[PDB]
Amino acid sequence: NITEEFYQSTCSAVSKGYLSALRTGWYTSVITIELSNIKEIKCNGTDAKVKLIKQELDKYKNAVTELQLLMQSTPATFLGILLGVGSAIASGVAVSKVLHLEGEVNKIKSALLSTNKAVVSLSNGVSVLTSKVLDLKNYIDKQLLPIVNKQSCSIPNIETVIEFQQKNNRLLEITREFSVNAGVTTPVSTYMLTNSELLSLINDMPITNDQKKLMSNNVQIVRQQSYSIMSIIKEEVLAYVVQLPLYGVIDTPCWKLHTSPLCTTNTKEGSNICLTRTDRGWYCDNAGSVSFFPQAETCKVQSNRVFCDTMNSLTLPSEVNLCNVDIFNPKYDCKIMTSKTDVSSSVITSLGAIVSCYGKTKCTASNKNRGIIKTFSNGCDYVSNKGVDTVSVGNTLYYVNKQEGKSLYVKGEPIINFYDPLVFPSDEFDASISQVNEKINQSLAFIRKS
Amino acid sequence: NITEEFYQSTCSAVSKGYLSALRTGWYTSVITIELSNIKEIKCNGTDAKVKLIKQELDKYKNAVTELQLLMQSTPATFLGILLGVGSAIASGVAVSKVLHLEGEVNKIKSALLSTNKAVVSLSNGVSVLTSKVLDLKNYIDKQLLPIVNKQSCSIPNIETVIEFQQKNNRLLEITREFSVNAGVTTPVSTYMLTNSELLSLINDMPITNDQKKLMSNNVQIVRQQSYSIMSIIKEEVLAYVVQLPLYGVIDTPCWKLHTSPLCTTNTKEGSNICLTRTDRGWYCDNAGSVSFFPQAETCKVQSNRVFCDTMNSLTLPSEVNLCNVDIFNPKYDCKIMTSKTDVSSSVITSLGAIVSCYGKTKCTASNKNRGIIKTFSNGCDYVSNKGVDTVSVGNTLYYVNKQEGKSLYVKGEPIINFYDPLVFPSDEFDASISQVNEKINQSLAFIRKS
Amino acid sequence: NITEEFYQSTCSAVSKGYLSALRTGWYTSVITIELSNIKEIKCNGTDAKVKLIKQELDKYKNAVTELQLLMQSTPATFLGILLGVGSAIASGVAVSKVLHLEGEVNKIKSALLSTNKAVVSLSNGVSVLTSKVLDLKNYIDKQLLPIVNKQSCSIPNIETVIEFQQKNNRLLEITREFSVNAGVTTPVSTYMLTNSELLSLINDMPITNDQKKLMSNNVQIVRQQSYSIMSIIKEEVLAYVVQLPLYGVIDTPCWKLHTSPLCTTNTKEGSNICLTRTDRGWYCDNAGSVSFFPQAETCKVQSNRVFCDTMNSLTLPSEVNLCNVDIFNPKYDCKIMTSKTDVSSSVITSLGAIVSCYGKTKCTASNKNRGIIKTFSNGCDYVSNKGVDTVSVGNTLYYVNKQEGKSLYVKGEPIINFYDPLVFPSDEFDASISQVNEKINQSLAFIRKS
Ligand SMILES: *[C@@H]1O[C@H](CO)[C@@H](O)[C@H](O)[C@H]1NC(C)=O
Ligand SMILES: *[C@@H]1O[C@H](CO)[C@@H](O)[C@H](O)[C@H]1NC(C)=O
Ligand SMILES: *[C@@H]1O[C@H](CO)[C@@H](O)[C@H](O)[C@H]1NC(C)=O
Ligand SMILES: *[C@@H]1O[C@H](CO)[C@@H](O)[C@H](O)[C@H]1NC(C)=O
Ligand SMILES: *[C@@H]1O[C@H](CO)[C@@H](O)[C@H](O)[C@H]1NC(C)=O
Ligand SMILES: *[C@@H]1O[C@H](CO)[C@@H](O)[C@H](O)[C@H]1NC(C)=O
Repeated sequence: NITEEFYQSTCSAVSKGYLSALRTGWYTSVITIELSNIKEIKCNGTDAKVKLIKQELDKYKNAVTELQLLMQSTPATFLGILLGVGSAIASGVAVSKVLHLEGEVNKIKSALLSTNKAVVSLSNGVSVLTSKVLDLKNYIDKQLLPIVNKQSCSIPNIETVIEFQQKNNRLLEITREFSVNAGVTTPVSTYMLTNSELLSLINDMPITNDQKKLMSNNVQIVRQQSYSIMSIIKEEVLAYVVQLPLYGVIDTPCWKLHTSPLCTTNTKEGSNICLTRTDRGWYCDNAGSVSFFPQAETCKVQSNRVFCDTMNSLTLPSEVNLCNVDIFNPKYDCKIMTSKTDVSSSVITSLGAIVSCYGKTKCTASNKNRGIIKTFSNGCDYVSNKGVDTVSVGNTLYYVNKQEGKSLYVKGEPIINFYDPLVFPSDEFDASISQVNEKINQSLAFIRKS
Repeated sequence: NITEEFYQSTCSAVSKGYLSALRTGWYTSVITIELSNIKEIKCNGTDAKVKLIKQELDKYKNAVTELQLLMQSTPATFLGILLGVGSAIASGVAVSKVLHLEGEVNKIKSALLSTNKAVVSLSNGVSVLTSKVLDLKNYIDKQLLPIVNKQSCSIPNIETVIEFQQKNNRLLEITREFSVNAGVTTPVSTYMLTNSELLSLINDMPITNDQKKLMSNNVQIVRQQSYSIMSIIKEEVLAYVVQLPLYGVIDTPCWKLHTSPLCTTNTKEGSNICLTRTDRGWYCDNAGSVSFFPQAETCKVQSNRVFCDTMNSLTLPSEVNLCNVDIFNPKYDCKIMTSKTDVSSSVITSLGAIVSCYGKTKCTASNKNRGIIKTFSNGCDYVSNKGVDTVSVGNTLYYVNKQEGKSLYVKGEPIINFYDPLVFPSDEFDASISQVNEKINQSLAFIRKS
Repeated sequence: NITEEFYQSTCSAVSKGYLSALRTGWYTSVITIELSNIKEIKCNGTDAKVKLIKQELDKYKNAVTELQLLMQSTPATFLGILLGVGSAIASGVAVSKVLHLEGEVNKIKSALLSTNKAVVSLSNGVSVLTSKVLDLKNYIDKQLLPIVNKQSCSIPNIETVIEFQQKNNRLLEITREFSVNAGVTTPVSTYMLTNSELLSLINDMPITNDQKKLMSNNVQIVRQQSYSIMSIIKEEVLAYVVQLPLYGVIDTPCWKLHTSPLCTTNTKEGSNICLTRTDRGWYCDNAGSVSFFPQAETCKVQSNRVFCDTMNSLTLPSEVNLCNVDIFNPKYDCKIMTSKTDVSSSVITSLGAIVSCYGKTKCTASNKNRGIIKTFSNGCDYVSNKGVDTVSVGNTLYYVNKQEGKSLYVKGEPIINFYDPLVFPSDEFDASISQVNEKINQSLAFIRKS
C-alpha cells in the first residue's frame, strides 16, 4: 500500500505509506561461555587419535590467550553535516566495564550454575539478562579429562575427536571475529548469538508484545543494528556484552523525500540557474515532531517497514511536511541549494524515477519488450514505474524499482522560473527560500541605488 | 604503456594509457539448491556415529528455518554531490519477486531435473540462466534415509559422517552470509558461486566473446561488482538470484585526473588566495561523450584496465578534456574552487607525486638508498616516480607508486598569479573559470562606481 | 588520567591526557607457503577413505588455480576536503612486483630450506623478513604420496583424512579472503598471520624496544592497520606480502577537540545567526608541529592510547592550540563556519556532552535511577558524565561515555553575541575569524558609503 506523488514545481517526490521502526535505545545482555582451565597437556603417546585431540586443545588454548589480550583494552569504534555525534557503544561498554569489578564475575557464574539463563542485578543496580551459551568446561572435564590428565593416556574413539572439533569451533570463530574487529563486532553473527538463542533472548526481554513480534520477524535487521562487545575472561568464564536495539517508536507514518536539481533551459551555456531541495531523506512522525534522517544508510526498508536509527536524525516541527505541497508556505522555511551547474542526472524513487535532463543529454525511459517509449525534453520530469523498466540519462542506465503502488503526477510551474538570473545567488549550499529572498533584496536594493 | 603529464599552470596531472571496462547493465541468473524435506529425526539409538549425523541434520534444518525468515522480507540495501541516485539491486530484486509467483518454482524445478544447468523463460518472458549447484536432496535421500527413517536405525560408517559435514557446509555458509547481510551480499563469495561455476556461468551467458574473455580473466573484479540476493525457499528448492555485471563499454581510452590546491606564496599569513581544479577523477571516452567518475572507490584498476560503474558517473561533452591543456579554453567552462586556506598536502599520482607546499612546511622527496634528493619551495610542484620512492609533506610520509611509465613536466605560469587578491572570490566550492570572471566583474564594477 | 575542558564562549571542548601512537611508515614482510605440485590423482579405487582424500586434493588444486588468477593482476584498492591523496599499499605492492622477477623466488625458497624464518636481501637491495608459515609440500609428499601415486592405492587410516582437512583449511581460507578482496585484504586475519606468528614477526623486526612493546600489546590494532597483498605462486611456493605499520611517533601528548553550533537565541524564527568551530578532530604534538586528524575513523582509541594514521592528517603549527583558550588570538587564525541554521543537536565527548539546544526542542540530561536532573535552556551548554548516563535532544537519546575523568566548565560569553546580524556572513563553510572580520568590513564600508 505504497503511494508516491511527484511535484513538477519543486522537482521532488514523496513516497508515503510506510510504517516506522525507529531504534531509540539499547538493551544490554551478558553472554557467557564456561571455559575449562587447562595448563599442561600430559600425554607422551604418539597415537593418531590422541594427536588430533592435542591439536584441538592447542587451538582452544590459543583462542583463550588471544582473547585475554583483547580484554586489556577498553574497546571502541545533503544536510548530513548538521547532525550531532553520538557514542554508539557507550551503553554496552559501560556494562563491559562493570564486569571487571571484583566478584562481579562470581555473581554471573553462580547464577548460571543450575540454568543456562538468568536475570542478574549487578553491583550498580541494573538488571541484565545473562545467558550461558556454551559449556566447554563440562565437555572437556567429562569427555576429555580421563585422556589427557594421566601419563598412561586412554585413547579416545574417533567419534569423540570429531565431536570436540565441532563444539570448539564456535569459540574459535567468536575469537576470530573479535580479533579483526578490535573486540567490537557489528552485525552480530550467528556465532555470537544463534537464531534460536537470539529469538529466545528477545522473548525473555522486558519489552512489549509489539516489540517482540517486530524484533522476531526481522531478526536479520536486529543483527545489523546490534553490537557484540568483548568484555572479560577469567574464573573459567568468557563474557561478552551484546547490545540490542530498542524500538521505542513503532507503526507511525513514515515517508521518503526524493529531490533533484531544477534548472532553467536556456540554450545559452552558462546563463542557467539551478535550485535543489536539500531536505531529502526519510521522515517519520515521532512524538508530535518529525524525525528526519538525511543519510541513505541509516534507514533500511523491509517491505513497508522502515528501520531507522535516531542517533543519525534531526527533530523537526511537523510543519516541515508543508514544503511538499507548497514550498513557499509561511509556516516553515524550506531548505534549498543553488548553483549554475546544469548537469543531467536521475533519481530512482520508490515507485518511479525523476529525470533532470539538461543540455545535449539524451534522456529516455524504456521497457524490456519494446525499447524506448518516452524521450525527455530539457527540464525536470518524472515517469511512473508501471510499464517502465529502465531509465537512461547519458551513458548511465538505471533500473527502476518494480514495487507495486500508485503514483500521482502533480502538475505545476517549476519555481526556478520565478527568479531573475541577474540577482540570483548561485553559490548557496545551506540555504532556504527566505534566505534567498532576503539575499535578492540586498542585491536588488543596491541596484535601486543606481 | 602508461604515461603522465603534469600541468604546473593548473597544479594538476593526467595519467593516460588506460582501457575501459565500464559496468553498464546487469545480468540476472537464478541459482538453486535442491533440498530434502526432513521433519522427524526418528532414531532412539545412542550410537556415537548416529549422534553426529543427528547433530548435522539439526544444523541443516536450522539453516532452512533461518532462510525461511529471510525470504519474507523484500530485500534492499569534490563533485560527488552532483550525481544521481540509482537502485543497485532493482533488476535482481525484480527477478526475486517473480519467483514468489505460483508455479514459477515448478518451472525451475522441472527444468533442472535431468541437467544441472538450463535456460528458463519465466512467466513475464525474460530468459534467465538457471543452475542447480547442490543436490542435498539426492544425498540425504540416498545416503542418509536408511539410517534415520526407521526405528531400528542402521549405524553408518565413520566416512559418511565426514562426507555429510562437507556437503552440508556450503548450505550453512550461504545461510551465514545472508543472515548478516539482510539477504543481499556483495561481493559474491565462492560459497554463493564457486570459481568453476562462475566461469561456467560466464561462458554460457548470452554475451560477446570480448566480454567473456574480459570477465573470465578478472573474476575477482566480477565478484566485487556482483550481488547475491536471497529469493525463495519452497518445494524442496532454495533459489537465490545472482546479479552479474554487463560491460557494455570495453577498450575505450581512459585517463585519470589528479588535482591539488594552487595558492599564492606571499609571506604575509592571510594575504594568500587559493584555487583548485574540482573536476578530478576518472574519465573514459564513451559513445561520443565522456563518462566522468568523480569518486575514488567506484573505479578499480587492474594493470592498465579500469573497471568502473556508470551508476556513479556523469556524462560530459568530450571537450571537457580541453581543461588539461588550456583551462581558459572557450569551449568548456572548467570547474574550480577557491579559498584562502593555504595548507600543505600531496597527491600521489599513477607515475609521480604532486606537492602543494605552503607556509613553514618541510616538503621533500627521498630515495631509499640516498635519502633526500629534492627540497620543494613554496607553491605547487611535481616529481616523477623514477628514482623517487617516498615524498614527505610535514609529518606525513607518502610512498609513491612504482608502476613503470614515462612522465612529462609541462612548464607554465600558475594561473593563480593572474588574479588580484582584492576582488578575488574565495568562498566558491562549486564554481568555474567563467563564474569567477563574471563575479570579479561585479566586484570590479562596484569599485568603478567610486 | 583523562581530563576535559568545555569552553562556553566557543561551544567546544578539549579532552587531554592521551598518548600518541601514529603510523608514520610501513614494514613489508614476505610470507610464504611451500606447495606440492600435484597434477594427476592416480587411483581407481572406490574406497571411502580414499574418496575423502581425493575430494580434499581437488579443493587444494582448486585453490592453487584460483590464486594463479589473482597474481596476474597488479593489485590495488568538517575539514576533510583539505587533505591529500596517498597510495596506501604503494610500498607493499612495490615488494610484490619484485617477487615476479626471475630467480627472486629461488632466493626465498633456498633461504627457507633449513629454517622457517630468514632475512633476505632482494635484488634491489631491501632487507625483508621472510617466513614460511605452512609446508603442505612436506605433508603431502610424506603423508599422502604413497597413497595417490600408484595404481594400487594404499588406503589411509581415518585419522590422516581428518588431519589433512585441518592443514589444508588454512590455504583454503587464505584463498577465500583474497578472492573477495581482489588480492588485498585489511585487516590481516589470523589465517594470513596467526597471533603467534605475528608476535614472533614483531619481535624479529628491526625496530626499537618501545615499538615492540607497543605493537605486541595492541596486535588487534596492528591488524586493523595492516594489509595482506597477494603476490606470486610458482616453483611450489605461494608468497604474499604483509604490510605492517611503523609507529615513528609514540607517547607524545594528544588531545581531541569537540565542537558544536553556537547560535543566537532570538524568538524570531529566521533572525538567528550561527557559528561553529570547524577545526574538530584529534591533535597530537609531532616534531615541533601538531598532527591534526579531522576525520573520525582514522584514529582508534585504546584506553588512553590514540592510534592514528598520518596519511589522513594535516601538519599545523603548534599555535593552533591557542584557539581553545582564546579564539581571537593574533597568532593563529581559528577556522569557523557560519550559517542561519539554528537546529538542535548534541556531541558526546570523552567525559561529557555538549548540547546545542535551539527553538522548540526539548533537551535534557538523565540518570538511570532518577530520570531527568537537568533541563537545558536555548543556547550551547555542557554537562559532565559524572552522575549523568544519557542526554536527550528532541527524539534522539544519546548515551554518554562512562570513562573516568575530571571535567572543567570554563564560563565565558558566547562569541556569537559580538556580531551584528545585519552585516554577518552566513554562507561560509571554509572560513576563519579573520576572514569573517575582513568580510564584515567590506559590508560595513558599503554601508558607510550611504
Ligand atoms: C490499501 O490499504 C488498506 C489498509 O492497509 C487496505 O484495507 C486496502 O485493501 C489496501 N488496498 C488494496 C488494493 O489491497
Ligand atoms: C524582500 O523580498 C520579499 C520577497 O522577495 C519581498 O516580499 C519583500 O518586500 C522584500 N523586502 C524589502 C525590504 O525589499
Ligand atoms: C607501448 O605501446 C605500444 C602499443 O601498446 C607497443 O607497441 C609498444 O611496444 C609499447 N612500448 C614498449 C616500450 O613496449
Ligand atoms: C567580464 O570579465 C571578463 C574577464 O574577466 C572580461 O573579458 C569582460 O570584459 C568583463 N565584462 C564586463 C562587462 O566587464
Ligand atoms: C594521574 O597521573 C599521574 C601520572 O600519570 C599519576 O601519578 C597520578 O597518580 C594519577 N592520578 C590518580 C588519581 O591516579
Ligand atoms: C576590519 O575589521 C577589524 C575587526 O572587525 C577592525 O579592527 C579593523 O579596523 C577593520 N579595518 C577596516 C579598514 O575597517
